Amino acid sequence: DKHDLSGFVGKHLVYTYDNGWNYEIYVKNDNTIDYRIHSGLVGNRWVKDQEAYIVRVGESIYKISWTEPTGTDVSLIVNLGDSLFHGTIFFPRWVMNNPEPTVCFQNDHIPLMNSYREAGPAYPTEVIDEFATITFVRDCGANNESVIACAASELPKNFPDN
Repeated sequence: DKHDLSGFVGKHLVYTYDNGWNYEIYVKNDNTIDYRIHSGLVGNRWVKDQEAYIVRVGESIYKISWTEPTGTDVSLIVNLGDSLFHGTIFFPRWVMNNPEPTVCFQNDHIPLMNSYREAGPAYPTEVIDEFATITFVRDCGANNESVIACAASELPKNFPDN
């Protein structure tokens, strides 16, 4: 059944892009995620309660897609059976130009982001398209507010320490 997000809702995942960029996702429910970026262009950025379109595309392969307040588009592939992760991120020109002003707990700064989104140049878009190694998987149940509750810099040095 393609409409059964059963095996994916509650998923907490750590994974490293072929470019070295390190990222972490928590699938909060059938339309919501939390995430926390640990390194790369926008390292330390993190985000609770991002509306996402979440679907099943294979027995155990799921897709998540969403749009940011910054103008960024994301579409991710998590293959749980084969342990394969694929991410495409379309960033606006100004994020590439100035990544450091997207770096924050976004929830405190959503009108700031909308501001940058209409000033710095939208275009041309940077497509960053990349495979990642899933470094950790876990299930944490639905609506769990405490999976992603601080910045990555606040975590043990270590993280994971499970």
